Parts: sequence; structure tokens; C-alpha cells
Amino acid sequence: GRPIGDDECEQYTSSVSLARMLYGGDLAEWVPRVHPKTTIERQQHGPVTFPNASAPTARCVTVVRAPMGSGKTTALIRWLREAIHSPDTSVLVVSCRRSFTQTLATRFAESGLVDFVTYFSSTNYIMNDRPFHRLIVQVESLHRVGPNLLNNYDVLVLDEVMSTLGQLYSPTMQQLGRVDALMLRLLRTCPRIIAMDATANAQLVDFLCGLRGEKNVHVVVGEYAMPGFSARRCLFLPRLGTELLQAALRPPGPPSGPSPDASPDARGATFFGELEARLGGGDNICIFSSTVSFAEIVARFCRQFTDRVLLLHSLTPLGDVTTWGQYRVVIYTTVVTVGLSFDPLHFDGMFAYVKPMNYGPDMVSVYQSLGRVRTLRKGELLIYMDGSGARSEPVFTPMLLNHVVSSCGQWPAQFSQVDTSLGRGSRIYNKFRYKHYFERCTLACLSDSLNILHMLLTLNCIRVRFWGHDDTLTPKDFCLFLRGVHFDALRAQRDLRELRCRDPEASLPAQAAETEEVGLFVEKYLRSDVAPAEIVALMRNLNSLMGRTRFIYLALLEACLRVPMATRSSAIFRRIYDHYATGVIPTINVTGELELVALPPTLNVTPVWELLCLCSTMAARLHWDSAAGGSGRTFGPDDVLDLLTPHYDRYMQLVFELGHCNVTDGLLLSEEAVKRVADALSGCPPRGSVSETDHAVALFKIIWGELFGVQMAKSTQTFPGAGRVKNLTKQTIVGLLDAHHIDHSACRTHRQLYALLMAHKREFAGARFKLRVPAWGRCLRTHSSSANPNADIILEAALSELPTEAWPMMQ
Amino acid sequence: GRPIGDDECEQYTSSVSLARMLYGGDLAEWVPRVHPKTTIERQQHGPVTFPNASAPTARCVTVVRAPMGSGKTTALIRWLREAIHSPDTSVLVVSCRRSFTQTLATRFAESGLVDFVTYFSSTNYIMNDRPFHRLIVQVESLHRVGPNLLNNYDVLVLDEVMSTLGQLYSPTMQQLGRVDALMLRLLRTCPRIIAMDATANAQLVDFLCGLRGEKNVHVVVGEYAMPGFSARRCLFLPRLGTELLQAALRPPGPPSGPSPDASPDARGATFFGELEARLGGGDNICIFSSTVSFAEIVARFCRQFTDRVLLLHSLTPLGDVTTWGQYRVVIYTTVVTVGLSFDPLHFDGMFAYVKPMNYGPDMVSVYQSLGRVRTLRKGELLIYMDGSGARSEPVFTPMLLNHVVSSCGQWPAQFSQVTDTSLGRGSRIYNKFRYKHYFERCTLACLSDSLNILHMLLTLNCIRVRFWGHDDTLTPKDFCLFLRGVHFDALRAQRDLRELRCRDPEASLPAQAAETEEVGLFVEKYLRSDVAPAEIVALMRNLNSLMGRTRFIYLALLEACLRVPMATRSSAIFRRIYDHYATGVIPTINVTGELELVALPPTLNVTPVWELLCLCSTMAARLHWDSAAGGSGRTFGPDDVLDLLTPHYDRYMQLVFELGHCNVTDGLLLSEEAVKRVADALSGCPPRGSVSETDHAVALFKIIWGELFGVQMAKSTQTFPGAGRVKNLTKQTIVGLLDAHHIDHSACRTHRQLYALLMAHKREFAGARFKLRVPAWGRCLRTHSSSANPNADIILEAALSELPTEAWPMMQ
DNA sequence: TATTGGGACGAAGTGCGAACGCTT
DNA sequence: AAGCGTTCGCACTTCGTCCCAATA
Repeated sequence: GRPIGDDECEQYTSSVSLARMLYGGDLAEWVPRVHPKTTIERQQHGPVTFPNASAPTARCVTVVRAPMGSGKTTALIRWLREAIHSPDTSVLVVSCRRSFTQTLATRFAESGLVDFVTYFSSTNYIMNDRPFHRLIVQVESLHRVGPNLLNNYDVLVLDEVMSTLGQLYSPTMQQLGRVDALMLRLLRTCPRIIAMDATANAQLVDFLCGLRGEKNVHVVVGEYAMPGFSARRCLFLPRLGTELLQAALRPPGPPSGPSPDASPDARGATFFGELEARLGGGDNICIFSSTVSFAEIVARFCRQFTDRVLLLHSLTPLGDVTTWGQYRVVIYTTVVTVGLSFDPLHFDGMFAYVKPMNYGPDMVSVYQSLGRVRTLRKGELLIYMDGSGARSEPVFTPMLLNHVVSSCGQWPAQFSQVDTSLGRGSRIYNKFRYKHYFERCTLACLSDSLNILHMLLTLNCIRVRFWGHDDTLTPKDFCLFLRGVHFDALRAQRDLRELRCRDPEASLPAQAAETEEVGLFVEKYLRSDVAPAEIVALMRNLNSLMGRTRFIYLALLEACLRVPMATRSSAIFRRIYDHYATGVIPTINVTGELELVALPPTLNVTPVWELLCLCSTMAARLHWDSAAGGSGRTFGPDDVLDLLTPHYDRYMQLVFELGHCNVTDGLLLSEEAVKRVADALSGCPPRGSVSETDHAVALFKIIWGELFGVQMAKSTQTFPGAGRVKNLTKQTIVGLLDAHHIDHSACRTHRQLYALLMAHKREFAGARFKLRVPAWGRCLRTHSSSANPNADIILEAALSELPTEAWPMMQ
Repeated sequence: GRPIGDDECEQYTSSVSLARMLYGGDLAEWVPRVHPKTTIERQQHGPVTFPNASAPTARCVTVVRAPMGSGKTTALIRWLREAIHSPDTSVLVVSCRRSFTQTLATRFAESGLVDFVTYFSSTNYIMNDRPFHRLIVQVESLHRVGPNLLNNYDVLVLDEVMSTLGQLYSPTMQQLGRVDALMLRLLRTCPRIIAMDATANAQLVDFLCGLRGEKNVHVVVGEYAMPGFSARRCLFLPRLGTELLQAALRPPGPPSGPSPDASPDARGATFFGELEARLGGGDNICIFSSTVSFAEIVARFCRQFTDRVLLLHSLTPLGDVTTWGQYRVVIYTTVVTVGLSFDPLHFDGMFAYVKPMNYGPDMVSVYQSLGRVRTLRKGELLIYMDGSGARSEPVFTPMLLNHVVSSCGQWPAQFSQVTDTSLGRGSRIYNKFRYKHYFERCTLACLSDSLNILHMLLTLNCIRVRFWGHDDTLTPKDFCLFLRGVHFDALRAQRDLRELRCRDPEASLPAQAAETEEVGLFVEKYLRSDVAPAEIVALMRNLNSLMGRTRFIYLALLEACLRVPMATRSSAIFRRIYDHYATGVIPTINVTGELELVALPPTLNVTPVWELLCLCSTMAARLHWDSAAGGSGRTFGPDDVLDLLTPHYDRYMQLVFELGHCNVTDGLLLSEEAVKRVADALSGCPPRGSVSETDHAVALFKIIWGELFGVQMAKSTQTFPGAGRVKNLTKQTIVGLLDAHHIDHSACRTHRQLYALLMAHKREFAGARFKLRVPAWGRCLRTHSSSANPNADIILEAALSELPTEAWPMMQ
């Protein structure tokens, strides 16, 4: 291969430098330069110590950048003991799911009269009939208690502040605009603030200087963490070593002697070699894995050397960390980020397999996960970075560094350095949006991802080394290492594809969800909150050409209810069709293997558009929502005739034409589709052979049944419309009494008018039905489905908001 | 046929009512109802009279809704004579290309101190070194004249104000934010304002009340138009009558025996029948057509009854309107909307073929066009509305009317009645009237809405409108019957017009292609808005070949990769750009000359394409590539070529090899011809040891650019590096060249003295030097430099640039 | 050969009779 | 503090998908 370029050395140096800026590693140099009136100090020896809060010279805002295990919680309790003058002093402590409040609430046994809001079952609150006074909260739950907070507090604590600010960008975030304004009001008005994170950065210090001026901010920088039981040492391994894995997992029956390959060690230090050495040597080990796919493989490998291997991921029952002392090997994925830490001196070493992926965990999540085991008896942490999946050129380019350093550390909010109003958050949301964006973008590139992870380890005082460079690494050495890793990672994929666990206990729903194709599919058609097992059930249905056709029809109908100009402009319809009804979709075949399928484009969409126009109006009239299960209204055979009769002969003509289409124009007019529609019409009673209602119900049932897979099911409802008996409001009761001209206003009260209907219920008996959407199809984004924006939602907004301009125009 | 429903009668009544509200037909009721302190008056008898401008009680703002031909220009001149208290009183008059300023500037001879900006000449009026004191302006040039404008004027006149505000929404609008701020300053600050349009509406009256309060606004409603020309009578015809056209354009050879078609009269009065009657009767006729396709057919028909037939459209040489008195028939299209009016009493009657289309002219444009001939000697206007193309259910629904009337006449800015992101940007002025532009374009989807709008505009200009067989009144059921008839005839007649299409005896294919919806939609997605239809036909002929089509898509993808740089980084984002640009359906022109749609089939594995586009996007950026600008901004030599490839040479070699030897036909870009021709080209390249590194590098570079994108490495005529030709070098570019070859100098800063140095040292700059050149087609592509008003594609790329992929199976 | 009817059990209701927020 | 409107618990029933046992 080619020798290392000077450009490769500048790429490296730029990536490291931007990583250092994003997580606050530059803070001691940047503060004096850019905010000269803000005081700063560094504490390199022993635990951190915050300023004496009772002194008149102690500033209103203090911000702390100090390691996990630097003594922060002890310095905070000391600072609160000094800050709190009286029981009349109010206090607010905000935290996050990433670092549970229960640890603070436990250690705060040291302080009088402080309590925490239960994020579960928040009723029966301790400060009953009063606003909260001395309170611990998690930001993810803050909107629940916002109206029962004091308007202002005497002390504000933000713990893991960058993790707190990170929640604003989560898809689960709720009442965002309120939580923005609430936090901003507290920041602008509390007379003492303390804000702490291992990664508190220049933009936080800038923001607090913006709200309160340099002379009221102080910064303290920790560069010490507790030795001994927490003196962790990290090693990046060069090679996965699947040649050992495949030889171990080999069936023991045949002799199967070795081929003349993998004879040289190629720098050895394999992930699997090093792991086997610990397992054979009798060590207790814990293994983080980014992917379930690999977690299952390494569990199989561990189950050869031991019996007692625990495996934890989202689709396993949640094992509490107290149980982990029972096992020789514990394998987990990022799910333990939601749970508590494991404290006991049980494990000798830790292994980690990290694979950046566009829809994967971010490196800051990975770091959180690696921390969940607090204590390691031998102090080893071995990391393998799988760069297949992440083979792109860097995002932390020299151009971006030159930009950011020119603007005094002010980052661009998106990768084009020199925008449209696609979001509308407040000061807080806009200030830190850059950090969320680069945490997700850099996953595209292994070099950037590695540099971020290395930065996070270094800022927490973990000594990081790379194999064969066990002192310090020059840019050329890094580029050689990283070049080697990309090659190893790329060749190992075939071994991991061969070894992919397909025994019944191996989770196909989890393994499917780690595929990029599935993430894209989910992002375009489906709701974000659907379970992987629901998706596999849909993808199995999509494998059949009939199931796939019905899926696309149903997704088009939903688009037409979301974009009502699609029902009117053929031009807009062609944009919606090209987007939702052409391209590639993931399916699962009968073997259980994931398999992509093309949706061929259609030259003439006119028959489809006419049909969906008709069906969209009748869908709207029946209050259709696939997510809600189908039709909101009940309807009877008379309503069916009323729905069809305005355009009856068009429905007849279009279903006939679809049954006899001369050309196989794309997906929806393929041979099986037109055959099925013809077969359906061959069974339909002729237009004069039965009552108008009988023919109308037959036709309606064929349209909904064949095209969308939607069943006209009989209803047990006592009364028409949407209303269940027990939920019937007074206004709807009056409507029902008037609809039959029943006696009215005997009394004004609900219970009287209810008692009338419950006597006259027999007058409301009859044939009654609902449209039911199939089992799949309930997981689709619909007009009712609230969702944070993406490319598809914004495209539909554009198609709704912007009109078609006249083309060949005159000046 | 089934009877007309009461729901159709509500649809009709809603459509009419919303049309009335949009063009200010409701103004006499709505002002008393919503702004009681704003005085209003009705002038039903004789020409309009504005308030006495010299009175102490006469209000600061007056706004006038009055017909074309109602006397407005005389009332304006009278009002100005009264409003101008002194020789030093300043005046600004703003108008539009639709309402051309020279008619005012001519009649303003009576106030001969007033002058107009010669926006066409673009002369350096700033040489006067003083503000313009009494000025007439075309709104689209207002920014350029911005400097010579008194910060405030004593009198502000807005002429065809609605037509003026309409320019803000034009694609060709320039420096919008500046023109917005300028007009909004003037409206807030000028001591007297008068604003006039035949369609001045409630939202303008509301906006002026918003800036100046009800007590400072007064409204005049005119309902009279001068007889002799605006005594025009309009009749909507139920049938096109293509049976007569077919019988006429039939060759003289065959016997053509009779058939039962139109043996029953179908109540008569066809477009072509009525036209034939006037042509045979010796009348002089003018014909508006919405489409060139139809204009050429009616020109062929007229050339049977007469010799002297003129025809005018965007691809004809645009002859001056004064010449029209020479002809028995003049056929024209929207080209005359921007042109001048014809005043002499030549034409007897006027015919109009109007066809709503999503990419066509709006009905207000059509109306302006009909207004181009001032006077018709027999007063007749006959209109045929072709609803094929416009068969959708209405946009002016009862629910929209209920919304608008509930909000006191405040329209929603889009068809969904809900408050959505600020995808487009503008001031108060732009946002206030955006709704009018939106509904002007959307209603083209529906013939009923389009007809009601055109009928409204005719009525607000005092033209008496009738429908055939309905002599004085038309109930909602009668209207719905008429529409049902029209929609049938219009759909029936399309086959006749397709048969009778000219078959290209050099007959103007580019205009007939440009009226296709598929082509409009293609141009919106891939091309610049301003390209000529003749360049589009040249591209669509190339697109017919699978090789030409492959190169086009590769080049469009490259430009997208330069626009959306995360596409070069995230395979998820690349898949969204690929799915959008490189899959779907595109229009082509086959060897016969007929238009033909072609599929771009989707690709299961785009990784080979993405790898190669990543390698080309970097290289292109380094070469300052821009297809519009013709190719590479930089010149480069064979030494640069080796430096471009060498970081990834093994990848370029492997990818072009694999692209040659791909085992699977995975969509368009990996089709059999594509892989075969890349293998042929690659196997024709010299082996790595056979030639110098630079020779191999240039061979590989030439193959990649040449086969995949169709771009030629062309030898440059330049004496010097960069982009300068000899006689066009100047001080800065000269100094930048004198940095080379260590030509240290102390010569003076004047261009020719420094040029004299390079004209000696030129021998040191000579060598093998090249540019990449885009083919003839492909210069019409929307590139990263191509400024354009937003559309769905521009906004999709914004979203892919701004929004990051979020972790999917997400932590709880 | 493949019909066919029955068991079997999730989804989606009933509806008495009650809780419960609140403003009278 | 109880008169009122909304809304839910629990023990039931109806409908229809599914496949297995019984044979048209």
C-alpha cells in the first residue's frame, strides 16, 4: 500500500482537534482567550473542590468539567451545605435517565428535607396541596410537574448537564417548547447555579456567559479520577480474529484439518484470542456489544468455555444488575444505559465490540454503557472497532476546523458550513443542536467515531493505548492502525454472516432491526415506536406479491389523507406515487432470510389515481385511520349505497378496467393483481339481479377487500357512529334521541337521557359494520400519527404548501 | 343520466362565493361589516370619480375597485392635479408589465414634469446625482432605481395594485426582501396613497387598515364601464365541434361517406361552427388559445377560408401589434399578455380556447390576454373551456367557504385548513397575499373553479356573460348540467385533436412538447426554470438512447452530491438521493419524433455507484465543476490528473473494473450495455507498466469522465493557468501569475505595465493544459450554483442536509 | 381429494354501577 | 358538599380467524 500522506496527517489532527472542542477538552485554553472576565481553575491533584458558596466573592454561576469518579457528588453535597442558609432556602436539582436520580436521592441522606418527584405514578405527591420546595427531578419528566414548581428557586443544580441538554433532541421528548422556556427562565433567574458534566463544553460556558455575563461565571476543570479499583486501562485491538471463532464454533464431528492460511499472526492481539485467554484462565468477563447480531455470536463462543453466560438485549427479559454476580460472563447491549450501575468487585476485565452505524448508538451512549460496570478487578478494557459500515471520508475535515476556530468556537448547525426553517425550538434547543447533529453524522466515519470515543475515554482519565504502540501514537502510526482495522473489519464480515445465529432462541426481530434497509423502511412508511416483532410480521407479508400490493395501496391511501392536494393535482399525485410506491423494500422470505425487493415504476398512474381519489373520499367519510384499526364510524348497508351512489358507475368502470388491464404497468397492475380483481368481479352479482344495497355491499366489499386487504366486519355496538355505550356524552345522546324523534327534555340531566336510550335501545338494533385493517398496516404513519420531522414529513409539507408554477413562462 | 344533487348546488354556490371573495366582488358588504370606520361609496352611474384630493377631510388612503374602461385614468389625472399642492410636491407611481406604464406616461403629458425609468435601456440615471422627484416605475425594476428614490414621497400611486403585488410571487422576481421592505416603508409613510385594480380585494383593504387604521382609509367601488368597447358580450359554448374540423381538414382526394355522428343537433353552437360562420360571412376575427397545440390547428382551419392568417406564440418571431390590421385572422397565446394592446377598430369578434392545466396560465393571465384587443366591432366574445386535464373535484369546497367566512374573510395560505413550516420566506407583504397566488394555481386542477373564476373576472369588468341556451339566468342545476355537457365533449374531442396534430412538417415540436405535464414535471425536478423548449427537445432526444439516459442520470447524481455533501458520507442519505433522482419515469423523444415515457428501474445494490460518485464528487470539487458553467472552472495538466487519482488509484481501478465485470443487471446504471462498454473502454486502457504514470492516469481519468458522464477532456487555448485569456488579464490576475517562476518585480500598478512582464514570461507558462467540458445537453441541469425559487426537490435536499438520521430501535 | 364443521381463543364490544373533578 | 358530566371496572358476550379432527 501507499505511504501515509501529509493530508492524512492533517485529517487526523483536524478530527482530534474538533473532537476535543465538541466535548470540552479545550476549555482551559478557550475560556481565557474568548471570555477574559470569566475566572477558571484546574485541579490536577486529588478530588475536585468547588468554590466556598457562602463567600461574598463566590460567583453566581459555576460550571464544572470533571471526570466520572473525580469526587463530584461529595463536592456538590459540600457546596449545598454551604449554599443553603436555612430551611426557607428553596433548591432544584435536575438530572437525566442516563444517570438516575435515585443515586443522588440516596447520598442526599446527608441533607435535611429534600425529596424527588416519582417519574412513575406522580400522583399522591409529598408536597401535597403545595408547590415543591426542595426537589430532585429528571428532565424527561419535568413537564409533568412544571405547574407545581415554584416560579423561582434559590439554588439550581444541573447534574450531567450535557446529558440533560441531550434529551431535548430525543424523539421521545415531550412538550419540548414548554421545557425549553422553563429551563431558560430558571437559568436566567436563580441566584446560584451549578452545572456539572464530564463533557461540559465551550458552548455551555458561552451560553451561561450570554445569559449572565462573564463576571458572574466561574469554571473549574477536573483532571483527576480515583485510582485503584477504578484505575481503568483501555486497549484498542487491531484484529477481530474470526479465524479463531470459526475454528471454535466448528462442529466437533469431522477432523477438518487446517488450510494453509492464517499461519502468520498478523500482529496477533485478536479480540477472540484475548477473550479465550481470559475465559480459559478462569477470569470473570463482561462484554458490551453494539449489535445483537454479534452479542449472540460471542455468547455462543463463551458457552463453549463455560456454562454460566448471561446475555442481555432489548428483546430479552430485563435482568437486574444485582443478579450479575452469579455469572462468569455477562454480555449486554445499550439497554443497560436505561438501568442502574453494577458496583461489586466481580469482573476482572471488560470487552467491547463497537460498530458505528447510521441508525446505531452514538459514541457517547456507547461510553455510558461501558461505564455501567463501575469496578474491574484487573482494570483491563479491550475495544474492537468494526469499521465496515463506516468506510466514508471524514466529517471532521480541516475545512470544518478552520471554520469553527475562525468563529471563536461557534459550530455550524449542519455539515454545509454556508438553511430553511425546518425546526422552531427556543434559545436552548438552537444553541446545542450542533452537538446532536455531529454526534449522529460522525457515525458515517470510523476515524471520527474512534476519535470521539478516545476523547471521551481521555476526559474521564482512562489511559488509552493501541496495540504495538504502547507509549504514544503519531499521526502516521494512527493512519496505519486505522487502515489495518478497516481491512480486518471488512474481511471478517463474511465469517460473521456465515456464523449468524439462526437457532430458534436467536432473535430474528432484533437482527432484522440492525439492518440499514430496515431503518430506512421504518423511517419512510412506519411509526417510530413500533416493535421489531411487528415489523418482522409485516416484512413476512411483504414477501408475497399480493401482500406487497395491498401494502402499497394502503400506504398510498394514507398519503392521500395526509396530502389532500394529491387527490386534486395529478402532478402532486405523481410526486407522492414516485416516493411511496416505487423504490426498494425489505422482505423476509419463507427461509427466514431478509431479502430486498424492487417496486417497479409505472408509466401510467391514471387508473390508480382515479381509484384512490374515490377511496380517499369514502375513507374520510368513515373516519379512517389504519393506526386506530380502520374506520372510526360504524355504517350499515344503506350507508354503503350512499357512499358509492355519487360515482357508482365510475367505481364499476374503474374496477372493471383494473380487472381487464391490457398491460402489466408496474406493481399494482401486475398479472396477479388484475387476475384477482377479475376473479372477484366474476363472483359479484349482476347490477339488476339483487337489491341496490346488496350489489353496493358486494362492490364495496370487493374494493376494500382486494385492493387494501381491509375486512368489512360486523359490529356488536348498541348505537350508530363511534360511541361505545359507557362513553356516550350528553350531546351525542341528544343527537340519537332526535335521530328517531324520541321523547326529549323530560329532565335536563345526562342520566335521564341515558335512561331513555337504555329503554329505546331496540329501536337502534340493525345491521352494523366497521372496516378493519389487517394485523400489519396498524404500524403505518397516518394523519393522526404525531412524529418528529424527517425527510418524508417535510416533503409532504412542501407538496402541501407550495403550488405548481406555470412552466413555459412569460417575463 | 342521474339528476343534479343539492350537494352539487352547494358546491356551485360555494365556488362562486369564494371566487367573488378572492377578486373583491364582496367589497361593498364586507367593508361595513368588518371595518365600520372606513367609508365606502358605490358609483353605479357614469365613469368613476375619486375624492376631492385638496379637501381637508379627504382621507390619507383611498382604494379603488373599478372596471377596465371605467374612466380610472381620467380620474387619476384629475386627482393628481388636485393632490399636487406645489411644483416641489414629490410623486411615485408604481405599475406592472401586465398594465404597461407607457399608456400612463403618454397621458401624463398634462403633468409633463413626471418621468418614467427606461427599465429596458438600463441607462445610468444616477448620473443626475439627485433623487427622482416625480417617477413612474415598473415594479420588477424598483430595486435598481432604489438609490434615486426620496426616502419618502408626498403622493404614492399604485396602478393595477393586485397585478403589482402578484409580481412578488413570480419565479423571475429579484431581490424580493428588498422590494418588500421598500414597499412596506412607502405604505407606512407616504402622506397620500391611491391604490387601484379592477380586482382590488378585502385583504388589501384589511392590510391598508392594518398599516393606517380604518379612519384613514376610504374605498371606491365602480360598477360602470364605458359602452362602445366594454359593451362586450361573452358566451360560453357547450361543444368544440371537432366533427366540422375533421370534415374540413380531410384531404380533397377520398370520398369520405356519411356517418350518424352529430346527426342529432346536440343543441348546436360549436366553436368551429360559429367560427366558420364568421369566416364565410367575411368577418375579421382574433383567436386566443391557451395552448400552441390548438393554436396551430385553428390556424390550419382558418387557412381554408382565407389566406391572411397570422399566428403568434413564443417560438414565432413576435411581430408588432400595429401590423394586425393587415389580417383577416390573428391567432395568439399568452405571449401577448406581456405585450402592448391593439386599439384600432379592426376585429369584428373574438374567440377563446381556454384549457386549465397544472403547468398552464392562470385564469387571471387568460383574462388579461383577452383584454389585448381593445374594441370589437360586433362585440362578440365566444369562449370554449376544455375541461380534459381539469376533471378533479373542487378546491373551492363548502368547508373552505365556512372557514373563510368564520375568520372574517381571512383565507388559509394553503388548502389544508390548519396553521406547517416556513419553507418559503418573505415580509408582511409577501405573507399577506400569498394565499391569492396559491389559489390561483390550485384551482387549475378543477374546471368548475376555473370557470367560476373566469366568469367572476368578466363580471367585475362589466362584460355580460351568458351560457348557450340560457338566455338571462342560470340556476345551480343548469350550471351543473352545462358543466357535465362540457366535460363530456372536451373528453370526446381529445382523440380528434391527437389525430389532427400536425405530424411535424417542421411544425414547432418544442412548444407542443412543453405543454405536456410529464415534461413540466421533468423540468421542475432536474432542469433550470429558464431553459428554452428547443433545448429541452434536444435533451429528450438524447434521453431516448439507453447510453444517453445513463449519462444524464450519472451527471444529475453528481450535481446532487455536490449540492448535498452528506450524500457522499451517509449511505442512508445517498439512498434517498438515488431513489429520488435515479428512479422513476422520464420523458423522451423517439426516432419518429413522438414523445415517449421511459422507466428508470430501481437498483437493489447502489454501493458500486455510490463508491464511484464519492470518488468523482471529490475530484469534481477540486476542479471547480459546474455543468451550467460548462464544466471545470479550473484548467489542469497531466501532472494534476495523477495528483487527483493517486490517493485512491487502486479504488478507481477496482471500481471501473468491477463496473465492467458486474455479474448482475441491477437497474439502469449497471445494465448490460453500460457494463459491456465500461469493460471495452477499460480493456482498451494501457496496462500499468506499459506507459508513464501520467499517461495511465490520463487514460483512466479520460475513461471515467468520458464513459460515465459523457464529459470530454478538451485541450485549452489559454497561454496562462487559471481561466484567463491573454487580452483580458488585469492587475490582480497578472500579480497572481507573476507569483510563479519567481518573477519578483517593482513595476507600477497600472494593468498594461504589469501585462508587459507576462507577455515576455509567457514561454514559461506554456504546456499541455485541459478543461473538462460538459456535452451540449447537461448545460440545462440545476447545479449547485443555480439560484432558483424553492420547490419540493430543493426542500427535500434541504431536509436531507439539515436533519440527522436518528438511532432507530431506540433506547427507552 | 380436499371438504367442513367444530373447538378455541383474541378483539372488540355491552352496561351496571361506580368513581371523581368541580362549580354550584 | 352534593348535584352533574364524563369516563372507567368486571364479568360477561359476539365475531371471525385457524387449524385440526372428522368425512362429503
